[PDB]
Amino acid sequence: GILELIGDYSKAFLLQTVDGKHQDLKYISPETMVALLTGKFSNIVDKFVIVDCRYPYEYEGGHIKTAVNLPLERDAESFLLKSPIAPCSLDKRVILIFHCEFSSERGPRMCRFIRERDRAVNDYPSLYYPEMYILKGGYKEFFPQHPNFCEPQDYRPMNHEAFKDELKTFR
Amino acid sequence: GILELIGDYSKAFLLQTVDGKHQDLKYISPETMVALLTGKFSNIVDKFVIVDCRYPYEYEGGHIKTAVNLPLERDAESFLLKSPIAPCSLDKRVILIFHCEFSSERGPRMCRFIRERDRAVNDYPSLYYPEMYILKGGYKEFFPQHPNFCEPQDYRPMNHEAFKDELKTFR
Repeated sequence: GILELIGDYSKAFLLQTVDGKHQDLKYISPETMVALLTGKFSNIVDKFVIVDCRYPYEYEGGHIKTAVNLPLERDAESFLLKSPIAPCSLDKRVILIFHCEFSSERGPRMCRFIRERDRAVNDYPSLYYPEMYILKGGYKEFFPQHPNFCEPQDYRPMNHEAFKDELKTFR
Repeated sequence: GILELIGDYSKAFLLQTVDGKHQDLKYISPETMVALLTGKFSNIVDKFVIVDCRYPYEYEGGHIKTAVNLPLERDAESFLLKSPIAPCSLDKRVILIFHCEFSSERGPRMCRFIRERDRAVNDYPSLYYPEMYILKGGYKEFFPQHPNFCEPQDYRPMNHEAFKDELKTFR
């Protein structure tokens, strides 16, 4: 029912979803992420942003193509809400996809934060980003199945030994 | 019952195990792999070999420390059975651990193959390698959790686009 309705209750979620940890959030599989990246929804989706919520060194060691790195809430808020990324056609959808390494904590968290700020600067139902998803499994599950959609085509875990300082510096 | 006994039915499996796909095989977690690598079983385990059953390009892009790359059955048979890696102390055990990228196919098969060859060159209960395990999740699960125990500290998936020919060649 209303379970499939997006942020402004105007319509159902466009993408097929899968079971995820957080019940209040919608999850998509690596496969759906590829379909989106290869234009299978080009007539319906006007724009989509992939928000890598991992820290800079993780992102720099290999991320999904076109993804933007926004680890801090102020960065995310600034990039997504200071100057709202509207559609080139008010008939088309704008979709946001969040993920981190495992898409367990940092990702889902950033997703809720943005929804809060979005509600704050709008007239209740209306949202700049009514449709948002979490990439299930994060980079850890996506990279090995579709390395060709990543760049550089590598993977640097948050636990990587050569960035322990950068890690706590970011904590 | 005999399910908890090793190949020659002489004693129980030394390492704690976890549920894995193949019921005929014993699986260990990344955590147990680390305990073994850091000497937590040095008084009981005389020697252990980690057999990376992935293809050379995968191995070269990042593998577990001390692991040997034996993708082909002839390589594995030659390295492990042409000149049996016996213990320095008869009281001590020799353990083998197989894994591939996800540890669902290549690794388990190599593990079964070696057990067959081992049975072939012995008097029934006896085996050169009575105790063997599968690293659950393979390199995919181990690398992100313990990158410091891998070298180079990177990850090259079997699907890495720049190695499509080598994959075919090895197929």
